[PDB]
Order: sequence, then structure tokens, then C-alpha cells
Amino acid sequence: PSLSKEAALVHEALVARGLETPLRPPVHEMDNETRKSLIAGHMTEIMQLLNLDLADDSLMETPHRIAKMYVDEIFSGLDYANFPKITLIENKMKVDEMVTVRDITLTSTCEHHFVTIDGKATVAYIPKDSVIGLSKINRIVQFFAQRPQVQERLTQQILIALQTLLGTNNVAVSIDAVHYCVKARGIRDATSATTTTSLGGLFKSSQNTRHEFLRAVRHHN
Amino acid sequence: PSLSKEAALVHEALVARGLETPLRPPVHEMDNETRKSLIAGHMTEIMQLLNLDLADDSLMETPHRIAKMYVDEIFSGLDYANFPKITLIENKMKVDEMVTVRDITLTSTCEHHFVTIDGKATVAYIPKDSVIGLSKINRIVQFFAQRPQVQERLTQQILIALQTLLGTNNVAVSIDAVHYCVKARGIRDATSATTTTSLGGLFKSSQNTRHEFLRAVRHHN
Amino acid sequence: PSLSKEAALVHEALVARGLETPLRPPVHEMDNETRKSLIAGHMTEIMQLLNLDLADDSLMETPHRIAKMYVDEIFSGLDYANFPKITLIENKMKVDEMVTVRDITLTSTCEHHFVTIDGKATVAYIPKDSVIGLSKINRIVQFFAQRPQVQERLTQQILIALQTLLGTNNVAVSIDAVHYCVKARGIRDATSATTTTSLGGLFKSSQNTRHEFLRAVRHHN
Amino acid sequence: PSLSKEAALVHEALVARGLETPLRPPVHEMDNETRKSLIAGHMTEIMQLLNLDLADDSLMETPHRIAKMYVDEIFSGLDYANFPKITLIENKMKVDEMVTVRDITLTSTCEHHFVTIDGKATVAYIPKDSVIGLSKINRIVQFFAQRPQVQERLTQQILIALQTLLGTNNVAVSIDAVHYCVKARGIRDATSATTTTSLGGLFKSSQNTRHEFLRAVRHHN
Amino acid sequence: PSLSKEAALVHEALVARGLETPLRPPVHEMDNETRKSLIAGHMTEIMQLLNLDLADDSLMETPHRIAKMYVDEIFSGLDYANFPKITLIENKMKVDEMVTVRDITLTSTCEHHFVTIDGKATVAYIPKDSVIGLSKINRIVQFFAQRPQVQERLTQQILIALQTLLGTNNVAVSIDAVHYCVKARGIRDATSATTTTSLGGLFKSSQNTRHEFLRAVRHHN
Amino acid sequence: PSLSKEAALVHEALVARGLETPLRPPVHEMDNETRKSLIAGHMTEIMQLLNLDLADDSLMETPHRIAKMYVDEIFSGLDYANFPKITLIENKMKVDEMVTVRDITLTSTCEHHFVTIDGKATVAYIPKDSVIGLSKINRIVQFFAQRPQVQERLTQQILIALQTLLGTNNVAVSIDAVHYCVKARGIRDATSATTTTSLGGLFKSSQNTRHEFLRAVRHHN
Amino acid sequence: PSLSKEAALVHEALVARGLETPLRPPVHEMDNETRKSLIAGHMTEIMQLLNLDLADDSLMETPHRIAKMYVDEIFSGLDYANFPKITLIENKMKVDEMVTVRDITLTSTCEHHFVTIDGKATVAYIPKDSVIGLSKINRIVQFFAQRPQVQERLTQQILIALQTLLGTNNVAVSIDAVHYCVKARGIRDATSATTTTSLGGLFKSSQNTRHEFLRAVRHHN
Amino acid sequence: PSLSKEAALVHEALVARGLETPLRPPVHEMDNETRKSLIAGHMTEIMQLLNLDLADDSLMETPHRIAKMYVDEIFSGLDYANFPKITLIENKMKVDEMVTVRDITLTSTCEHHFVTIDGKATVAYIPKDSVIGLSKINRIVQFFAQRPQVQERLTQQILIALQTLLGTNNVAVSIDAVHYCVKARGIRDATSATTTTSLGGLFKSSQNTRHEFLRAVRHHN
Amino acid sequence: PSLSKEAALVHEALVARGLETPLRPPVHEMDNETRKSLIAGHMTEIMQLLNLDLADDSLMETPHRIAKMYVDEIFSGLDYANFPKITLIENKMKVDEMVTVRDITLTSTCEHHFVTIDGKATVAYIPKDSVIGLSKINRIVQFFAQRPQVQERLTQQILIALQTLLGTNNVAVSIDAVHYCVKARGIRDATSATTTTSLGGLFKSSQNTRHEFLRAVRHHN
Repeated sequence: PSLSKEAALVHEALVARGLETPLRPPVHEMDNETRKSLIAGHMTEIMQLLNLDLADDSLMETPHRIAKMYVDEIFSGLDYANFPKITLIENKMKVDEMVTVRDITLTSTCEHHFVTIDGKATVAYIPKDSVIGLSKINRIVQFFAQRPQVQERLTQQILIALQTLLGTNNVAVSIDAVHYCVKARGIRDATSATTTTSLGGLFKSSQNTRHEFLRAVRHHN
Repeated sequence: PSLSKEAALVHEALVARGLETPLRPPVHEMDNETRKSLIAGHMTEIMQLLNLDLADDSLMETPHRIAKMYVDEIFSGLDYANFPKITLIENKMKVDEMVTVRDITLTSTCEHHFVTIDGKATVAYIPKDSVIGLSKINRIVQFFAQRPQVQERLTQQILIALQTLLGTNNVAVSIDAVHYCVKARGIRDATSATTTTSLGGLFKSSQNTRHEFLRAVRHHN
Repeated sequence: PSLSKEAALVHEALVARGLETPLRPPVHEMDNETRKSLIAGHMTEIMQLLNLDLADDSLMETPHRIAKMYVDEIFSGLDYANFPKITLIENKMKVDEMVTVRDITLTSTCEHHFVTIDGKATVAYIPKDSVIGLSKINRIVQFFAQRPQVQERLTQQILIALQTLLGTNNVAVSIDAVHYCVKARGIRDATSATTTTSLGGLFKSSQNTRHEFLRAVRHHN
Repeated sequence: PSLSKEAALVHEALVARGLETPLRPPVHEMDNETRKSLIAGHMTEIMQLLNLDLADDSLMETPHRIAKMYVDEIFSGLDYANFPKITLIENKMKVDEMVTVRDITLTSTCEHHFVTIDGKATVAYIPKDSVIGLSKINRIVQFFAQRPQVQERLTQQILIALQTLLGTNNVAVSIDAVHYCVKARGIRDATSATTTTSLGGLFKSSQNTRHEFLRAVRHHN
Repeated sequence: PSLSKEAALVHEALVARGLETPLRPPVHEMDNETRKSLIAGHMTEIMQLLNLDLADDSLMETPHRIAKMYVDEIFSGLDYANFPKITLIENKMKVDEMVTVRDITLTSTCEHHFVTIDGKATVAYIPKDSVIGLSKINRIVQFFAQRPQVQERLTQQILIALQTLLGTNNVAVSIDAVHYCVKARGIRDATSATTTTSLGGLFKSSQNTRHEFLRAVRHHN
Repeated sequence: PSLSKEAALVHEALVARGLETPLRPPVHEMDNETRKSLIAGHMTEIMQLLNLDLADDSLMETPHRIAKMYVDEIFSGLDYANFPKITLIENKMKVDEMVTVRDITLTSTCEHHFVTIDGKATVAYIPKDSVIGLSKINRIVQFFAQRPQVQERLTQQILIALQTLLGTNNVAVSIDAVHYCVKARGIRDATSATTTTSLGGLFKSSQNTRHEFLRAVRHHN
Repeated sequence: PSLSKEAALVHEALVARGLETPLRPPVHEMDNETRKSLIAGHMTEIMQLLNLDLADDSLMETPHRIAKMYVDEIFSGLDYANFPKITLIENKMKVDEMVTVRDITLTSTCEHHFVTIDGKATVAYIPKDSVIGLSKINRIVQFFAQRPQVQERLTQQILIALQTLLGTNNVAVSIDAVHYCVKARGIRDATSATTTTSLGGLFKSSQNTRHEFLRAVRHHN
Repeated sequence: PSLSKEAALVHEALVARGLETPLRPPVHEMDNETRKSLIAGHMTEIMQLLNLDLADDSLMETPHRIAKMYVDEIFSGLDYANFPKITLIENKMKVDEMVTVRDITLTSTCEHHFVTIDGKATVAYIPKDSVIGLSKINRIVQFFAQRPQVQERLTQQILIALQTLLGTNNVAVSIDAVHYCVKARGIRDATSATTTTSLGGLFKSSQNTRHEFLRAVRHHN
Repeated sequence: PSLSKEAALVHEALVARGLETPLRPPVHEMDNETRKSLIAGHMTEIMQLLNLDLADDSLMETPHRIAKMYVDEIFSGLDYANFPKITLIENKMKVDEMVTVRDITLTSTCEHHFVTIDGKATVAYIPKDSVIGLSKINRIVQFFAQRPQVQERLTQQILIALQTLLGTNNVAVSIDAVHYCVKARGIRDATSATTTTSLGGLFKSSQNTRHEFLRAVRHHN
């Protein structure tokens, strides 16, 4: 009817921990269509302020493309109506060891300059009552990634969302990414990459479990 | 006469632990030949529903090829009459350290979409009374891989099968694989890979042994 | 109203050259919904013939998942209603040298066994009157790849589709892919890869141009 | 009834060119079973001459294992009754550019010492009236590889067999391999590898075509 | 006069531990010359049973070449008359840390099928009263490698031989090898490799020393 | 008005620990302009002593270029008026795990010969009350790098500056670099590189945390 | 007595072509000792202008160290008294093919900023009447490298020096280097590298010879 | 009786071309035993001149070891009595394309300083009437390598020896090597390597053949 | 006046521990010039015994070159008059963590055959009262490397020399090298490398420190 049981749960969990993305309730019920047009409008003004000849065929549709990109694509994660459908199967296999999904493609945006964050996430968890569909993990990562982020927050959000859905605190998330906020401009460091990890349950308590995960983290190319 | 002592033991072990692949007893004794033909028929219908011109020389034999592939090849692991012949030699060498067989080629099928799972397995065990033929390890892995799987279950099954045959709980199995269920369709993540491990005996108890194995797991290319 | 001007053109071009995928006209106007359900039914029967216990939570939804994957995903390319929207900008830059888009991710299906084909395509063309949006090239490749293919045909189709849309014969397509039809079963060759190329215009005529393209073809990892 | 049309053709072609493996007609019609037993007997004698304690469980079955390996496995190519089934589809795609199958796994035996030859073959051909199933190429390479060989002969044999089956002289075969005949014993050169190529049709005549193929030959790891 | 003090010691040590290669005392004092000729004879028969035309110049000398290879080369390790001369210098340097010799080239034969085993050994030891010439370590490895082996036994044998000669139990041997018994035939796994280790003294007792060695084990290419 | 609160704090902290770069108070208030001209003058004399023909168009502006490089570029870190603007956000994410910024491009000058030091730094810290902007870390590293350094001091300085700004002693800095002071002249060692680390807080106290950081240190290329 | 016949020849050759480093005749005969002291003085002033506390033990000797480095090391190539001794042997081997010395370590200084240039040179020549000692080539490269350079000139100088000494115009020189002038400061491009080549004789005339050389140029790491 | 027909032929061919190693006829028929002892004596004197305490157990046997190494090992190539036995088989395969043996391990000695030369040779030839045993090529290379060499001569010698034995001028030899004469001392260039090639027949005449060979030359690691 | 304070200290330290290279006091005060000439003479005789035509221009100067190489270059470490000048700066930085200088180029000679040893050393130490110039470490390594060595001794010598000069026992030295004594001759193992380590102070006592060092030891290429 609006948000799925999962979307609701995850959202509440995040709000409770104070880990939700800084959002303000919708001032007025606007259709995404009207928001897009308004954003497109402001973009048109910014491009004109930059002295771009909006009459050019190639630049003409840009304000609209950017508006759609924001509302529908790169910032779609802000709307829980886009939360993926979660499928869980009973842990009949009686798995008691961690399942690790590595090198998940992740593309996000640094909220301080609205510039690309390109990286990879490694998620691992120890199955309790249910096992989650591998694809679902990738989708959850993408969801939170599609928001104006701060890697420190992004990692935390993914962790909690998964803990909530899997019903286990034994979840670990590690994200290694390149920030164009740092590379493409400013200090323009062409080689640095940032790594942030958030560990829950045994992954934080048990040094044994913690290190097994950390050792598995990151690969090459 | 039907199933070898080994095939029987392994099958029982799996059923006991409740780790056997979800199978229903044969409704009627059909020849694999009749099953193949029946499967071929259903495929013919599916292809027709997809509007494929089955009159084309290249597509003509597909329903049969698929049927044979299923029954004889990719799902042959479901029939214990195909279980490999196990050869064990007396551990006169008095080996007390683990023997590791790494990078075993593994090709399986994700049962949720019947799509390719391509990866590699690393198996290790500490010889007790007998040492197994290296090739047999690769064969057992392939056997269980030739079934509609769920990586979490596949890893478990191989572990138990080996424990049963070697007569030692000191066995460890780690499988790293790419699921086309995730890559080729759905979220289409082109870089993620899943790693699952199942540890028995000392490999689970002894942190020392456990880490020695984990440290050896995985290589490159 | 049905097919876009582009979809129609490409389809006609393919039929004219006799390079279209072997298709029979829809016997009856069935909703994709009814086709999916029918396919799901045939799958149910096949799985039962394989003796799989469809009562298992994990296997239960498979017949439906496969049906949807076929109609909506992996074989969606058979329906021109799914042809991407093509955007072309005027070649005001007066580009006379080839534009190469390399390492396009490609996932298709070998029609002889309905098994995964995983590879990468390198497409190049010399802009005439218009320049195409880079993303569109990737999209066209994916479209044709989402069909029961034979690499030799796939390469040809992409070539013609591009030539038609760009209005230039100067297009070159090279595809390097691994066939699980070969790796996962049958001879089980774990290392072979197939490369097929289709050259048009100067890429075939001019040895100079031809080699410049070929030299650029393929990379590593 | 005995040999397939294909097996016969290929065999004749090889005999005609005087490129067949040095074989003598079967002195007497012996069952492979009796041959294996005889070979096993000779091996038993050789092992005893080496002073190996054949009473040892590990060595006990070796004479039989070696006999079966020779007759059924590594030298099976000597019997045309094992020639693969060739599937050819009409070249409706009108492919006029070469199709290259690279990195075909190849394991053979150096006939001068009966020691392992491990390598990879690259085969390419320009489709005339028919296109061959990719897997079939790998199979044909394996067939001729499963014989006491001399790389110079092996490459020639594969070339001819393919030209004959495809009905085109435009075929090229290149094999790069490590001979344990050289590495494991004798001079014990741990790094050398031998590369041999055989070119037919345009691949030999047309310098353009020749170099395109040669440039594609060999990869890494 | 026959066997050196070293050869005798090592042989006795191996027989005591029951780690010697399964050998039967020479039934009759035969010259290696007569043994070679007899082996050559049996080989002639085997090749004839395989229907090879022994009249061919290339195949003609094979029976003799194989016989010499067996007796003089690949199985020479069976004769302690071929044991290397060991040179030991007084540990005046007062070395108390381990000396590691890595990537020792090792070529052996899997006794179950008489096929090539190609790998590399890493040997380490903590000097007590004497230091051994580095080359000697490679020679001892080669000696035991030149025998019909089972990697599990090979590793053990090298360990004991070294312990005996160095007069220290603090020796560690690790061998990583590819078995063509597995790759070239049978299951034909093109990627798996086996690793076996045998640890003596501190390398087994001291977890600290043990891991330092294990961490050093294996390199790339 | 002169130095920012941050610049002042950091400077004081360094002086307090006695880790500041050996500086003498400005003998007289000179404009950077006059300093540059004076430096350029001395360089002119040096070049003349080296017998370089300063009348050459290429060498003519060198004295000035060097002077500007020293004052404005490579030694600009000596003037705290160039200290970066630090942005800190409240640690609302409640991050308790370390944030690692790896492969920070670092170019400094070995004060003993005024020759290039080219390397990379890895910085990590455990957020207390505030999280710092990733780029800022790179900037601080660059700041101190832009001074006549001694890697041992450089590492210490970056550590302290960070501890001061973040208000946490839990900071770790590791720098790996190539000194042309060693490579380009003198002993001319073309392969050596120096690695220095400075650990604060838990990174020094907790062996667990210390090793997690060290394990993450350094990558390739 | 002063300059060797070789030094004289090379110097004259360069002067004639107008390729010599911009030098002014020594204004007065000063001992390198007095020049070093004078330079050291200028450096002391420059360091003081930078506000460096020369009282510090580490910085104290810097002015002298830099002065010695300039006169004796990095700029020693400016004095032909340092020209290496050239050894040539009669080309009795009758070599008519090119001899290539690749990956020659080269460290020079960009004269526009007096900053490090780190790279590698590849030199090749076709022996005429004499063959030069390989080491001598490396030495000649170093000689000219030890000067305030401009890569374009450096390459030309080495070419001519070699042509003169070898008595053959058939010489080719290629230098690939990284300029810290670009990396460490200014635009700070961390990845670019400059390649310059100078070709003499057949290496310029004969396209065949030219490309053979160029194809050989550059390697990795 | 002394020298084989092959050794004789090769020696004559070399002397004819004036490519033989500078040798003087044996002044007196001395046993290698007496020569070794004499050399050992001179070495004893040299070591004593270096002030080495020959009473030390480790240095004691050095003069003898060196003497034996010279006469029996590293310089054994000077004695044609050590020339390998050449085995040639009739080119019944009718090979008309070149056979390439790459990465042949080569270790020689730079005659100017008697220091190690470590490299790899790539040999190729077009079979005329006979095909040579692959191992023989490696052996011939080693033979000439075991002499005080100059890479330019070494390459020439191998070329001629092969041309003579194969009865074809179509032979090509390329040697890439590192000279410790350059690396370990003198200029101490840690990265340079020398490549020398000698081409015969078509490999020199036919630009097509020539480049095919050259393009194949050299690999990595 | 003869030996520096440092040279004397280091020499005494080594002699005290009995780790000095086996040397006999100079029998008579000979000029290095006369020693070189005497050595040259003995070499002349050795070359003549090898039947080398010393009249050849290329071989003519060899006896002298070798004599100079021995006395002035490769064995110059035997004379403490060649010990490097050590520069130490006060540890004002208050460095308490280890400084590691890795991949130090090392070229020595195996005293048992006087053949090249090519390797790399990794030296680390924890600064006490003074910090040493990085280059000095490389120089000290080279000094001891320039002597007839046994890797086991070489490592020990470097360790002690450093401990003595730095006034700290907290020094660790690890050397990984390839011995041509093993590769170029004798067993001719083309892949083995030896690794030796000597640990002082905390590097031996503290398992924590010990492992931090060991983990950092060795890199690739």
C-alpha cells in the first residue's frame, strides 16, 4: 500500500539509532514529475549563470536529464518506496559459518560536493534462522548507496539494514572507495582510497571471527 | 548391484543430518531415456511459447540437447549411481598435518533460476587411518556440484561426504564462486563473488588449525 | 504506438540480410503473463521429472522465477518492444577518426544448450553525420545479447543494427566470450575462449583502418 | 556401424598426406580387455624389475591403472572409434571473417619418452558453407592430442582434420606447449616452451590474414 | 665401497619409521644394463599392443629411451648408490634462526598411474651444530623426487632425510605440486594443486616458529 | 587575521613536543616577493659557478622558477598561513571502528641534500566526537610534506597534527617512500624504499588494533 | 693530460651540431674546492631566507652536502674530465644485426626547476668496425644525464656521443622518464611520463629497422 | 674415437667463419686432473694474496672447487668432447613453418671479467629435410654458453652450429641477458639487459618471416 | 689516520663474536698495485691452462681487469679502510617505532665457488639515542656484501655492524638471495632462492615486534 514491512522496519531501525539520512518531511505532496521540472528549472538557471549556450542541441536537454537523474536514479534511495523486495529462505542447511559476498559494485555521491564515490563493498554475516538471497545483499547496498552520502554513514546504514532484516547482529560491512571529491578536484590526489568498516555481533566481539572477516576483505582489480 | 557401499554411506549421512538435496522418491520407474524424451517435450513447448522457430537447423535439436544435459550431465549428481569409486590407501606415511587440494574447478547451478555457478573449491583434511586419492576429492566435489544447488548447502554436503569417507571429522571445505543468477540478470553485479566455508573437527575447534586453513584459502586467476 | 522507428528499421535490416533470430509469428496473442504461467507449468513438470521436491521452500518458486527470467529478462531481446531509445547528436565536432567503446559487458545464452555465454564486446565506428550516445552502444549490445544466440550470429546482428542506426557502414564489432556450453559441461575445457569479429566499411576494405581496430581489440581482466 | 563418415574422411585425409600416426594394422582382433590385461602384465614385470614391492596396497593396482590409462585414456585417440561426433550448422550468418578459439587445453605425450606434454592450442578458421560447434573444435584437438605425439605432427594433424571437416583450407592451428621430456628429465630446462604453427589457405597465402591470426596467438596464464 | 655413511643413515632412518618406498630386495644381481634391456623388451611389447609401428624412425628407439629414463633418470632415487655427497660446515656463525630454501624445482611421478608431478618445495631448518650447503638441500629433494611417489610420502621422506643429516629435528618441508594424474586424464581438473607439509621439532611444537615458516611458504610464478 | 585556530593549535602542539621543523624567527619582515628575488639572485650566482650560460632562453628564467618553487611550492608548508581549512562533522554515525585513508600521494624533500622524496602515506584513526573530511587528511599530509624533511620527523608531525585536530590520540600514520637522495646519487640504490610508522593511542597500546592497522598498510603500484 | 681523445671528439661533435649544454667558459680558474665553498655559501643564505635554523645538527651540513652533490655528483657531466674511458673491441664476430641495451637506469635534473628526472633509456646500434663494452653504454648515458637537462636535448646528446665513438650513424636512443618538475609540484600529475627518441642512420631511413627498434623499446617495472 | 661427426662439423664451420672462441692448441697433453690441480694451486695463491685464511673449513676446499668448476663445468664448452649427441628425425610431417623454442635457460660468463651472464635464448628454425629433438636445441645453447663469452659471439656461434646440424640457413637466435659484469660491479646498473640477435636465411631476407620471429621473441618472468 | 672510530668498533665487535670473515694478517706490506699485478699474473696462467688465446684483443686485458675487480671492487669489503663514513643525527623526533629500509640491492660472492650471489636485504631497527642516515644502511650492507661470503655469515655481520653503530640491539636483518653457485652450475636449480634472517633485541624477544618485522619482509620484483 506504500512501504513494505521490510522498508518500514529498516527505516525505523535507522531513525532509532539516529543513523538516517538528514531528511525533512515533504513540505507538500508534490508529484515526482513536478519536483523534476522545478529542479530542471533551477539547473537551467545555474547553467545560464555558467554562461552555457542552452540553445545547443547537446546541452538543451541537460537540465531535464539531471533532474531525472537526481529524483529517479542517483538519489532514489532517499525514497523507501524503492526499497528492494527481500526474499529469505529457512536456514535448513544449518549454516553456522559466515557467508561472505565480496566486491559488490558500489557507486554513491559525496554529499559535501555532490561528486561521484566509486567503490566496492564486502558484506558478510553468520546465518541465524534465515538465509538471504545473495542478490538481495547487492540490492540493499545499492539502495543506500543511491543517496547523498558520507562513507562513514553509508557503511553504518547498510550494517543496520542487514542486521534488522536477517534478525542477527552478526553482520559485517567493509567499503573501500575512491572519492572524486578528493581526486577530480581540490587536492586532486590521484591515488588515495578510503576504507571504512562497521562490525556487529561476533564480528566485533570475537577477535577470532573479526580477523577472519578482515583477512577476507579486499581483493585486486 | 546398485549403489556402492560409499554412495550408500554418504547418502545416509546426508539424510541423517538433513543436508540432502530436496528429492522425492521416483513416482514410477522410468528409463532415463523416457525421462529425457518427456523433458525434451516440455522444452519444445517452452521454446515454442518463446516463439522460437524450431524448424531452424541450429535450434531443432536443442530440446533434446537440454534434456540430455539435465539428466546425464549438469544434474547427474542427483543419482547416486553416478557417485565416484573411492580409493583409499593406508596412511603408512603417518601424515598428521593437513593435506590441502586447492583451486578445484567447480561448476554448479543456482536452483532458484537454474543458472550457472562458476567457482573454485579448496578442500583440506588431516589424514587419520587412510589417505584418499587426490583425484577422488575433485570427483566428489564435481558430483555434488552437478545438482540444483545453493552454495550454502553444496559446501555442507561436500564436507559431510568427505568426513564420512575419510572417517575423520577433520575436514574443511571453502568454495568461492560467481553466480550468474546475480551477474547475468537481475541486479547484474559484474564483480561480486560469494565465499562460503564449512569446517569440521580441529578446523572448527582449534583456532590454530582453523586459521592455518583459512590463510591458505584462495589464490588469484 | 508499438515499435519505434529505430526498432522497425533494425528489425527490417536484419530480416533483409537474413540475420534475424529464427522466430515464428505469435500463434495467438497471449499476454506475457499467460506465457510465463504456461512456461512455469512446463518447468514444474521438468523439475518433477528430475525428482526435485517442489514442496521445499527454496525450490517452490523456481518454476515461476525461471519463467519470468526467460520472458522478462534473458530472452527479452526477442521482443523489439524492448529495443532501447536511440539518441543521436549532430556530428558538429566533425569527427573523422573512429570512436571505440571497449570492454562492454556481455552476457548471452548458447541456444544449443541454453547455457550462459559470458564475454566482452569491443565496438568501434567512424562518425558520419551523427554521433551516438555511448551508453546506447552498450544498450544495443545487451538487447541482442538477451536472446538464444550463437556468437557468430550475435556479432553480425550488432554490426547491422549499428550500421543501420548510425547510417554508416564503417562499424566494427568484436566479441570475445567464454561458453559454459563448453566449460561447465561436455568437454569441460576450463580455459578456451572464442573470439568473433564482423567488420563493415573501411574496417574491412582499408587494411590500415582494419588493423588499427584489431590492434585495439581486447584487454586484460 | 564402426567409424562415422567424419572419422573415415579424416583418417583417409591424414593417410593421403602421409601425416597419420605410425600405426600397424591389428595383428589379431583382441578385445581392449585382453590388450589391457596383457599391458598390465608387462607393467607388472617392469615394476618388479624396478624392485617395487607390488604387495603394497598403493602400488598393487598400478599395473592395471596404467594399462587402462593407455588403452582407454591417454592413447584413446589412436582408435577412430573414439572420434567425436561433428555438428555443423549452415553458415546463414554469412560469416566471412575468421572465428578464433583460443587457449584450448591440450595434454599429450612425447612419443620419444612417453612423458607429458602440457600446452594450449589456438585454432582459427574462416567459415565457408558451414560453421562448426565451438566445443567440437576442442574435442578434435583433444582426440589427436590423446596419442603418442611429436608436436610438429600433432599441429599438422589437427589442421588437416579441421580442413577436411569444414571443407575449407582456410584453417590455422598454433600450439604452445611445455615438454616434460625436456623439463622433468634430460637437460631439465625449467623455462623453455615450444611453439609450432601450421597454416592453411589464406592464413598462409595472405600476409594480411596470416599476421592477423599470428597477432592473436598466445595470451598469458 | 657401496653406500656412503650418509646414504646408509638416511636409508635406515626411513626403514625404521616405515617411511621407505615399498621395495623388494633384488631377486638376482642384474646389471642395470640387463634390466634396461628387459624393460625395453616389455615396452616393445606394450607399444605393439597399442598398434604402434615400431619400424618408424621416430618410434624405433623409444623402448630403449624409456628403459634408460626409468633406470637411470626418473627412478634413479630408488638406488641409494645415487645419493648425493653431503657437505656440512661447522655452524661457527652461530645461526639460531631458520634458513629457508624456497621454490626448489621438483619433478616426480605419481605411482598410481606413473604420470608427471610437477611442483615446488620449500625447505627450512634451524641450524644446530652444522650448516648444510644450500645446493645439497635441492639435491636431496631431487633424489627422493626421482621415485614413484605419493606426495604425502615424498614430503615425509625429505623431512626425515634432512633431520638425520643435519642432526636436528627442527626441519620443515612443504611441497606444492600439480598432478597430471589429475589434470591430464581422469577428471581433468586444469586448475587444482595439492599442498602437503611435514613439520619437525619447533616447527610443530612452537606455534610461533610454525607460523613464521607457514607464512613464508609459497610464492607466485 | 593571520593563523587559523587550527594552524595555531597544531603549531603549538608540535613545538611543545619538540617536533617542529628547525626554524628561526624571521630576522626581518620581508615580503615573499623580496625573498624570492634574493633567492633567485643566489641561484643566479650558483648557476654561474656551475658555468651555465644563463643567456640561453631555456636556462634564463630558472633562477626565478626555482625561487618561486621554494617559497610558494615545495617549502610552502613552512608557513602556517598555508595551513588547510579543517572541516569536521559531528560523529552522529557513532563510528567506533577506524577509518583508513590509504595511498595518499606524498612528495617531499630530503633536507640533507634537498632532493625529492616520493612516496605514499596511509593514515587511519578511530573517530571520537567528530569525523574529518577525507580530503582534509590528504591536505594535512601534503602540508607537512611541503618542507625540508627527514621521513622520521615527517611521520611524527602528521601524527600529532591529526591527533590535535581530531581530539583523539587514536591515530596512526605510516609512510613508505623512495629517497632520490639514495637512488639518484651517492650509493645509487635503485630498489630500496624506507617505511616509517608512528602510532598513537590504541594503535600503540592494543596489539589487536595495532596489527589490524599494520595489516592494512601498503598496497601495490 | 686533460681530456681523452674520446672526450675531445664527443665534445667537438656536440658543439658542431650545436647540441652541447649551454656553457660559458670558466671566468677564472677556480679549484672545485673553492667553487663548492662558494656554492655552499649561497645555499646557506637561501636556507636562511627560508627561515631554516641552520644550528640544527641535521641541517647544519646541508649547504656543504648540496654544494658537493652539484659539483661532484649530479652535475659532474658538465666536466669532460669525468668522461668515461671507452673500450672498443674489433668486430671479429662480424655482427650485422643491432645490439640493444635496454632499461638503462637514468637519473637526471630538469634544468627549468632543478628537480629530479627519473627514467630509463634503451640504446641500440648496428656494429660497424668495432663493438663497444656494454657497460660503457650505460656510463655514457649516465655522463650526459648528470647535467641540468631537457629530455629532448639529453636524448640527442647521447645519440651523437655514441655515433661519434662507434663510428656509425646507425644508433638509436629512446628515453622514457618521469619529471618531478611535473609530478612533485605545479600541475602535480601523478601518472604522466614522457618518451623521446632520436634515431640515426638506418634507424631513421629504413622503416624495417626503425620499427624493429621501436617495437623493442620499453618494458614493464 | 674422439670427436663426433657433429662436433667436428660444427667446429670446422665456426673456424671457417672465424667465429670460434679464441683458443690456442694444447701446449702439452695434460690430464684434466693435472690442469685442475695446477689451476687450484694458482687459486690458492690468489686467495692468499687476498689475505683469506685458507685454514678455515669453509674456504679450505675452494681452490679445488673453483678449478673443477672451470674445467668440468662453466668452461666445459671449450672442449668439443663434451658436445651433445644430436638426434634428427626425418621431416615426414612436412613442416614448412618455423618451430620456435623459447625461454631456453642460459647461463654464461663475460670473458672480460669472468662474471656471470644470466639470460634466456629464443631459437627458431624452418625444418628442411630433418627435425631436431627439442632438447638438443637447449643442449647446444648450453654447450656454447659454457665458455668465456661475449654475448655478440655467443649468439653467432649458436646460429652457425644449428645451421650446420640442421642443414638449413633458416635459423634465428635471439638472446636477452643480464651481465653481472655491469650489475654487480663497475657502473652497477641494476636494471639494464642486453639483447642480441643473429638471423640466417629467410629470417634475414624475408621481412615477413623476420618480423614473425621477432614478434615472438621475449616473454615475461 | 688509518681506520675510522666506526670501522675499528665494528671490526672489534665482529672479532669478539667470532663473526669476522676468515682473514690472515698481511704476510708483508704490499701495495694494492703489486697485489693486483701478482693476481693478474696467476690469472694469466689460469687462462693459459684453459687454453685461451691471450693474444686476442678482447681477452688480453682480462687478467688485469679481474685482478682490479677483486682488489678494488667485489672484495673491497675485506679492507676496513673502505668502511663508509657514518652520519648519525640526534633522535629528537623521539622515534620509538621501527624504521625499515627494504629492498636494499645486494650483490655478493659465494666463497665456495667464487660465483655471484644476487639478492635483496631488508633492514629494520628501533631508534634509541640516534637515527642513522638511510643511505648509510645501504652502504654498510654493500660493504660486507663485497667479500667472499656465506649468506649465513653475511646476515650476522650486517646485524652486528648496525647494532654497534646505532648503540641498540633492536636491529633485524633479513636477506633473500639467488646463488649462481646453485643456479648456473652444479644442480642448476633455476628457481630456488635462500632466505636468512638474524634478529636482535626486541625483534627476537618480543613476538609482537618479531612478527611485525617478518610480516613486512620481502616484496615482489
